[PDB]
Amino acid sequence: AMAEEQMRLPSADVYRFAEPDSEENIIFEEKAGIPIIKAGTVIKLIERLTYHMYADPNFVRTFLTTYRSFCKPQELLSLIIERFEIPEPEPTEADRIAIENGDQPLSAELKRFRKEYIQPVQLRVLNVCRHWVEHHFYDFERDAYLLQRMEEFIGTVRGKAMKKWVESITKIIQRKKIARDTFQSSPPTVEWHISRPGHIETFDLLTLHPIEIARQLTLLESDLYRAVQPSELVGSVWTKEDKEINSPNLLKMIRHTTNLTLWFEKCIVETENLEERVAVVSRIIEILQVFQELNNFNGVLEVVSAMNSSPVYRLDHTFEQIPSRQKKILEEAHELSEDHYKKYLAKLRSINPPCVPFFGIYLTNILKTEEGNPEVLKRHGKELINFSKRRKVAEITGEIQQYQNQPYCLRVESDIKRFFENLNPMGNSMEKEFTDYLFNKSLEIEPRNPKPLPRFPKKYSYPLKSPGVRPSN
Ligand SMILES: Cc1nc(N[C@H](C)c2cccc(C(F)F)c2F)c2cn(N3CCOCC3)c(=O)c(-c3ccc(C#N)nc3)c2n1
Repeated sequence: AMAEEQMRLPSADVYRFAEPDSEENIIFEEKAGIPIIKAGTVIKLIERLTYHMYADPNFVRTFLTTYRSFCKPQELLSLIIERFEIPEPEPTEADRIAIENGDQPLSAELKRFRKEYIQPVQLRVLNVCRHWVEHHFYDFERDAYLLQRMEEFIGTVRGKAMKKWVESITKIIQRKKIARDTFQSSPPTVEWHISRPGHIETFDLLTLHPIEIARQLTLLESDLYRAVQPSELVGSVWTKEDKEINSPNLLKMIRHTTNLTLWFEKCIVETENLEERVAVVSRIIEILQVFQELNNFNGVLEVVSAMNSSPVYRLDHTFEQIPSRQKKILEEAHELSEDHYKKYLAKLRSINPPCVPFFGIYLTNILKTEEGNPEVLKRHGKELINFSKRRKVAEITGEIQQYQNQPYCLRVESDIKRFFENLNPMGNSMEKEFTDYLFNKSLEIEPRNPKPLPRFPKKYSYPLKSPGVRPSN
């Protein structure tokens, strides 16, 4: 009987998106509301992306976030244009006869197929096009040819029934192209210490104010967190060949984290004088204290990584001189990470904006999803794209997005921003050469047990006492 349903759809030789659903081309999870697609052929994914029966804004969103893991942007545009071009059924025998007598056909089925299948599918295709240009315009910025195809397609759609949708998409494309270029309170005063405004040559860990290091690193990290698009995290594209094109905001975030962490370690192990090194560790702990004040969890866990690093953690003689109060701040910061970040998560959900979440936990959990789930599922010999796997990755990038609209009430300082944008602790060395050298400096400044502890001369010729972390008026 339902076979009567599929004989009212075009044949497989004139149209590819009306073959019946089977266990070997589409799978769902297990209500009587919209089903959850688990796997399918890219043809079945396109069919359901643009399904006639209902709107599906969650599949549209998830599909357009994750599709580059199984389908090129050029191929996606080709498939949805093909989906759009639906052949009309032949006239019935009686209407055939009438047509060649120059008489009006009834066209009952033809009119129904247009209203109930073609029009809605076509509206679903324009809806996909709009979401695509609104939420993923970078696809069109990276590929001027893709944008040319989209505009010709949209510009040749017929009917006043779809005029509205077309004008809307064209508006969004024009707003996006045009883009080519604050506050409710006052921010607090920019804090200075030994370095004075403009005197950039004197900028260093101990010469800048620790309050203002933490503030400027929080602003720079806020912006880097906010620039990351979910698609930069799908199908591990930041760990593969085209990384710089596909994941540029993510790589900037990872490279800042690497550079700040390694710079902290470098500042520590390259201060060979024990008394001066204690001052460096203690200043980095105060920077952490201000990160916490600002709910910059990213920065907090960057300081934790530095102190937990194989070169730093072994410095028994240094941590021996750190006052109890500073050790406790560092211990409680570490404990954020224990038991799969239980206390970090409780803390994140308990605070009020603004914040910078710890980014590393999302990368860890996307990687475990990528490595622990198969790219494709097999049914009856056929390979189906594992969509549930992409959905799981997209839900984690969903968590990232929750926190990307939280600007800080803090003045920028351009020279300090520049100073931290320009961190290059590794020099022209690669990462393993640098970490090996840091460990070997550690051994030199604090040798392993049997050998006793040499003295080393002072390198800093300015006062090492900290101005503290009260902003004071
Ligand atoms: C309270 C605390 N703080 C740590 N680091 C902070 C930032 C820290 C680092 C450096 C100095 C201090 C100082 F203030 F003493 C710190 F608090 C910890 C670091 N690590 N490692 C993690 C991987 O890399 C090597 C070090 C640990 O295993 C544990 C640990 C050990 C045993 C148990 C049990 N049962 N639970 C946790 C830590 N526990």
